[PDB]
Amino acid sequence: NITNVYGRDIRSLNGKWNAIIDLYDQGRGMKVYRNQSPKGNTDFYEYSFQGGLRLNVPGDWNSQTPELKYYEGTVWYARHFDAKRLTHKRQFLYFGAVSYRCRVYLNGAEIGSHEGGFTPFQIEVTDLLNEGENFIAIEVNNRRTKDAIPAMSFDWWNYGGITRDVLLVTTPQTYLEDYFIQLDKESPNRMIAKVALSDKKAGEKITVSIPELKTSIDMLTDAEGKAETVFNIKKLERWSSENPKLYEVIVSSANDRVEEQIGFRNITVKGTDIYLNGKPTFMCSISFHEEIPQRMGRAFSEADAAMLLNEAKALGVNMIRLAHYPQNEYTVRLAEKMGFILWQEIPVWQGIDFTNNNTRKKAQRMLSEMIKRDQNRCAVGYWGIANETQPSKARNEFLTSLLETGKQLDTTRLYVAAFDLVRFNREKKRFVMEDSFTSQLDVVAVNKYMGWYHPWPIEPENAVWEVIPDKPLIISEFGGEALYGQSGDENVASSWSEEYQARLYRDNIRMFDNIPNLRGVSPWILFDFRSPFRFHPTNQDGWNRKGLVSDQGIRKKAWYLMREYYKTK
Amino acid sequence: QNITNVYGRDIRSLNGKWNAIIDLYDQGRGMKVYRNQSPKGNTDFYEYSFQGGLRLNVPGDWNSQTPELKYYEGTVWYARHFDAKRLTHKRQFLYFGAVSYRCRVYLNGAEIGSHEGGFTPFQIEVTDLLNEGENFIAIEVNNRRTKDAIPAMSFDWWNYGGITRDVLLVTTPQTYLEDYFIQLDKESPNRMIAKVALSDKKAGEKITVSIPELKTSIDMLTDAEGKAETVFNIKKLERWSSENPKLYEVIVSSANDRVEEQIGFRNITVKGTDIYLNGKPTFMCSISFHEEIPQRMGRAFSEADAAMLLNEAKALGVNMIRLAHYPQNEYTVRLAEKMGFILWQEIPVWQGIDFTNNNTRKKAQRMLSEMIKRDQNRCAVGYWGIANETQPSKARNEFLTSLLETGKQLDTTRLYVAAFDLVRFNREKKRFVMEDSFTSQLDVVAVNKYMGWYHPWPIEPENAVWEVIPDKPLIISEFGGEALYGQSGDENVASSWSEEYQARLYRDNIRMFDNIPNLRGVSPWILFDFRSPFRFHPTNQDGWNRKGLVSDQGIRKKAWYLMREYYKTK
Amino acid sequence: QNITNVYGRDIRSLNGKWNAIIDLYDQGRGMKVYRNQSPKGNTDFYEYSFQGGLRLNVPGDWNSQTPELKYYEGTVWYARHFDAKRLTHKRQFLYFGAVSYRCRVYLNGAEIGSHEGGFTPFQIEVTDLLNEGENFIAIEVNNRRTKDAIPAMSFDWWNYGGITRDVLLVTTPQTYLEDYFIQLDKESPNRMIAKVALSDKKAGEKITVSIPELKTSIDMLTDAEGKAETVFNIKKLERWSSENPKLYEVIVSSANDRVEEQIGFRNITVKGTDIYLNGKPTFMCSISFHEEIPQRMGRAFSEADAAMLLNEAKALGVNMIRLAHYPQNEYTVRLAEKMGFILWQEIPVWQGIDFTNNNTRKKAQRMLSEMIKRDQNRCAVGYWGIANETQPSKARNEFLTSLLETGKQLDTTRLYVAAFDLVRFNREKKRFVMEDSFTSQLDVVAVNKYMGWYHPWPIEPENAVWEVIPDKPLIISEFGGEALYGQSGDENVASSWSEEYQARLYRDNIRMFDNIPNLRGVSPWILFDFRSPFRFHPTNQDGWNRKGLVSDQGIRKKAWYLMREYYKTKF
Repeated sequence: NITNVYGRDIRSLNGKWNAIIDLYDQGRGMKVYRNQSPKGNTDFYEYSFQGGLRLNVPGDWNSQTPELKYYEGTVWYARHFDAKRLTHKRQFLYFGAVSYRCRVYLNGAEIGSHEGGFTPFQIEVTDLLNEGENFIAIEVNNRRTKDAIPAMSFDWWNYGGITRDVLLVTTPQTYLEDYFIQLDKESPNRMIAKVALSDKKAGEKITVSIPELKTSIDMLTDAEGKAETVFNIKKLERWSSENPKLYEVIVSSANDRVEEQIGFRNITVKGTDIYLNGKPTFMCSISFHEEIPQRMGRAFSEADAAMLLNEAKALGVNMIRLAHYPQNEYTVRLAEKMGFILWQEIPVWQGIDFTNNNTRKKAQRMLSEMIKRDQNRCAVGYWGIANETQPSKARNEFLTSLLETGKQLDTTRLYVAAFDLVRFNREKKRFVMEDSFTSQLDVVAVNKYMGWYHPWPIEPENAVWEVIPDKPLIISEFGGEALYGQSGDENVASSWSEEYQARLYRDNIRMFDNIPNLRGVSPWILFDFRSPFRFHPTNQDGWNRKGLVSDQGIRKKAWYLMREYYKTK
Repeated sequence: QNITNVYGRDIRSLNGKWNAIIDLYDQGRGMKVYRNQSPKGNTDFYEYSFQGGLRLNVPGDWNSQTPELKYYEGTVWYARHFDAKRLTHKRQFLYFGAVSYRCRVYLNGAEIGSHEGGFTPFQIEVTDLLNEGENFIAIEVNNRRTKDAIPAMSFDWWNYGGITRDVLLVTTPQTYLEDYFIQLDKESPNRMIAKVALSDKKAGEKITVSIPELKTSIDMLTDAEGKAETVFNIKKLERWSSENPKLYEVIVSSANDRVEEQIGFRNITVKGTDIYLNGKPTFMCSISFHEEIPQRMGRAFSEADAAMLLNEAKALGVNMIRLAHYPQNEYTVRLAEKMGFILWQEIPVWQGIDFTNNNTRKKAQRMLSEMIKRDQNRCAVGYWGIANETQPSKARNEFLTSLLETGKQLDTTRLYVAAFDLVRFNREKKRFVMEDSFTSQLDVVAVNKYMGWYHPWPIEPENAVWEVIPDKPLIISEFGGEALYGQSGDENVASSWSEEYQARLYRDNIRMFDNIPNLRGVSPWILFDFRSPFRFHPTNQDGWNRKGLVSDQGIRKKAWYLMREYYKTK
Repeated sequence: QNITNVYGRDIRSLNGKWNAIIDLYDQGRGMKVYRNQSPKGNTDFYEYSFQGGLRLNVPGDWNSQTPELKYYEGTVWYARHFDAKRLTHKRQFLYFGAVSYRCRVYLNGAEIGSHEGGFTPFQIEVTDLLNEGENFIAIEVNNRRTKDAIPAMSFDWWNYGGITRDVLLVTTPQTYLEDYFIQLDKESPNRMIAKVALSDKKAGEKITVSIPELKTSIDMLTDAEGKAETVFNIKKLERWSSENPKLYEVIVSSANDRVEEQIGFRNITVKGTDIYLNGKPTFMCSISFHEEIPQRMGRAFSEADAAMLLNEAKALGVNMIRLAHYPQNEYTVRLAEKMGFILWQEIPVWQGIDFTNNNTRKKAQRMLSEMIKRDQNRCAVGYWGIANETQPSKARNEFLTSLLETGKQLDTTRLYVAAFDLVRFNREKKRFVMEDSFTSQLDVVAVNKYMGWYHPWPIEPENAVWEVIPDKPLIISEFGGEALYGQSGDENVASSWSEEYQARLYRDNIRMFDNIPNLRGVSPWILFDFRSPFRFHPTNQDGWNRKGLVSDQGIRKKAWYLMREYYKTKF
């Protein structure tokens, strides 16, 4: 899979695609991908890709027409386009994300497939493009199954469709495939530069430039085409939230050449303190889903990133948890430019089947797609392997096999997981937790909703945690629900009132001091978002109302409290 | 198990606007939303409510009520309050004409019943479970397609979910008339079977059947199983016929119970390759329609719906109605009886079904039994259908054979049929023939062929001769082709979706029908355009199988008049 | 003006899916979308097309076809292609059964006609205007409410716009029978009338009316105006009635033209406080319904629609149907005639419109003639109604009387009626009463009164005694109250919207009908729930006037049965 796809020679295939809603999964059996028209006087075809529904690409389909809102199943996307077959350079179809599973058909024939709706994938078509007009037809499916990631239930909407850019990539016949150019784990001056080619020949040479620095390394490929060196770097200005430093890095070779803006930093841990570069940093975070609430559909563009991140800005955060799945690159790249530390996880959690090994491979596969795509993102200071799980036999293996997979790819960043297992034993009047697996981590994250799902069992001021005192602690989810505009009694949870929410936030803030290892907090969540089991007809109406901003973009009373808390660090 | 003639009992309707929650990821059951919990403390809260939100009409599909529900598959929760009086003396039941496709019924916070299969009724006794005054009922209605269901993952009609027919409160005395079967013995123009059964199993209770119009009253007594049975003879009896549809006031009575019903009487028989209605050989001028009202894109459920569907069939001139691929509601059926239509009712078994699944054989057997038992006193029915087209196989033929065994143990007065798409043209005999030995155990053999449409004409229509099961009566139960109403196109081009092509196609099949010696009925597929999720052509189909002789808007196509004229010569 | 019996001519449907453009700002005419200009080359570009997007079904209202159109008021452009042969011998017309409310028609690039009023037909001859083969027709359809229209700014039903009835191309020979009127004379049970006209204002030409079943045939010839006419005796005549609705085959021949039609024959007469039908004094067990299919939220237009509406009325036990406040479509009327419903049909004038606008009087008159013209031969139409409830004044009395004159010139076989809501309880007399001199001019007086709904009971029902117009026959043309099917409530609480309250209402009103000496007809408002934009109650109404005996979903309410049992006691 080709890294830094946006530095390459790309033609976008976004726009209006013809579509067929295929509820009974009959289109394949009818070979709709051939796009047949009646030839004679006796033949006919009960479908067509002209003059009917057209869906916007990129996007979810659910927000595009009200009939599609709850649609699960197969939708056929199709499109004509123009290619030119090339003597010299090769060509690939590239997909940012297709939710959830798909089959790609170019000119009447299956050419590839993929599963997992948040990670990119590509198919080569150098020897497949007809010259001039081509016909591309994709069957996108989002049916929930017990063996998927995520599985049958999850607290967000099952958006289907081609949810990110469709790109035609052109590369020279022997191109730079992957590279990994980042600053060493614990040391601030030692630089790694792993690079790989497309062809596998020894003796080809690879060179890494940084012209702002006065640095330029050469290396020779091995038989597998890969090159790996480690070297010293000089007047190096490390990326931070304060100044988001990104240099212009250049990789070149025989006949390929990529430019990427890349930054460098050390993030590590000893004891219960998290060190960005030199200084120990407190993580003043926020999460949000990949979703623009005002149009009730997936976020997919540069403009969408501006809106989501420019609100995280005004709230004054230094970190961002990208919810529960890898989000798109416009968001990730724009957060790196602006200064947010990033945490990015795969949608693994208790609802996954830890029995099934095919799902363990899917998990390891998705983790790798995540780590690979964003391996050069100094903003990403965390990799998440799971949200709330419970300690079991298959669980501990499953997750350890995920750190196994991940660590074989990148040990610069940290491996966190979230837990919902803080409990209140009465005898000691404090909040404990006992889970053996927590040792294998770097940071530990707790999801707890004090004064929402968990009624305060003692005064906040006095409520103290003894949860895993050895490693640092991030509260990755807390908060509660409120409908913007709804007033009510600040002592009544079910009022769904900005008053009660703001008081839930007051009580929680006063609880944070009562634990010594908190090195960050993150409210769930920045914006109200769509979830299919938020059934309350007048309070929820399909929305998880825990956001600090309502589905209409307007800040709740709790938001201004969190602004003030973050201003003081 | 099931109370016959429900609309002759002490009934109150629970129809109306029920409160509704769409439950896409099926979380409602675990949250126990059927408990109807309201917050009462300062730390309480529930993420559901059955007040202030979506309300769905009952009865009806949900698909046509809101555009978000048009393609909705999954669970929808229906709920409402109702008042009831806990009657010291009597018994009270809940009765569902149909809930599609599967459901769990909860009353006052407690599960009390379930059902699978979306076209047949079922009931739950609630005598001991009702509060006095306000009661609350929640129903988990689900329509997810599964491999083991009937139908299964794919079928040529829309997957309408909901409480599609009446919800009834039935009051009966503590010992009530549970069931009765009163029809002419077959063949026999004036012998009357009368099987009757009480609810308690008690010996020697009196039971009376009267037909005051025929000055007949007949007394009997229960056997240990509370069942009674008598044959008797009857004179000056008019027999129900498609020509004049006579029906009789019939009264069943016990010590405490009594129920009235309009029942007619007839004999339908086969001899060789002919079908005999009340002695006279008769040719079945037939049509089908789905249980659907095309102008609103929803299921049909009322007396008014019945009239609209059935008066369009009367206007065509037909004497028979094939009720699609499933039993339809009691309104449509009893209005057809009143208006003199012969009825064919089948269960949605076809090739798609999983025949290697014993529970699926049992599910088919229970559906065919619910169908037969509900309509056993409807003299208008002369054909129990057991399957649409199915390919031979050991697993299939044991299956279908077990459908015949199940029916005959309930009913022998009506004909049994199944439909077959195994008609083939070999160039050798220059004929149309069919290789299937299951046909031996059918009374009538139905065939679905679409010449000039799915299967284009190899030989000229006037030269198309048929050698299909030539020792039995043969009915073409499906044929036709598609047309968008109003669209003019070239008479010769099938893909034109023109009315003019569909007329010519119907012209040609009229020819073919004269070359078919054992042919004793035809039946266009279909009366109205209907909804189907794999008819994708954006501009000619848009979700419609345009094979109707009438448009989705209810305008008659060119081909409709040809069939009216074919049907006047009969 | 309008060719009689369009459905018995040489006709050709133009129904089916047309392409549409929603013209919110009425910028369509300014850019001449009716020319269907496609771009020529690099310079040309056009901001409109008539293929590729939205298609509206014809016939129908646009409101029920897409939710974006439910409330839409403005111009919608309908257009389509169609083929045609130019026949020099024969002539050809476009016939619109109804376009609501107003429209301009645009053949092949230029306007060719217009019409105003959305419940009655019109037509345009096109003979010398058709191309050969491809013809293009665009229709600018508009439903903006106005102060000077009939109806005007407010009315108690949905403002359905669009091409709501059939659209036909009709062929007739160059000279044809443009019109005929053939009905028994008023009062007399065996003498028939037989008027005919022709396109050519030509003397001498001969017409031959004849009805095979009664072995009776008559010849006649035209005056200089083309209009023949005679009266004649006819024998063994079976007359049309509710119990036995005899229609007859009627053939009429000219030189080059011949038309058949089912027509029956009956006598409708008022003598005293009594309505007489074929001499028989008869009580009108009536009901009304709008031209609407509730489950679909749309106008009716087809035979299927008609059968659903009329089989629900037959089930209830009625001999009469009041077709609500406007003339309805020819399918409904004609099938009602075949089933045996006496029909009352009226125009939508009532207190709302501007009686001081002589121009609006002209519209009212042109609309009453169109209604009377189209359905001249419908022996089941027993009543023309000129107005729903209106209140006395100089301009009103003038406005109404002129309509009575307009009509009585065109027809005197049927009763004329109007509705009134002026019945007050006089506390002194303890009686229900009305004074209104204009009533004397009517054959029958209709009253709208909602005792126990709009007007709470001032006296116990069995003591409600009417002395309303003691000398004319009285018909209570509207009464009733609202209920939401399924909703339980206190039978004493009218805001409960409960079937229980609406049944009590109906029992109480039934009881009052025993106390009205000149009562010769009752007629519930209404059969089905129907749409109206000021029935606002969010959970009781939701845009439904809930006064139907049958819900918007087609299920009978508890009141439906009391009226059934009431009608069985009137036979």
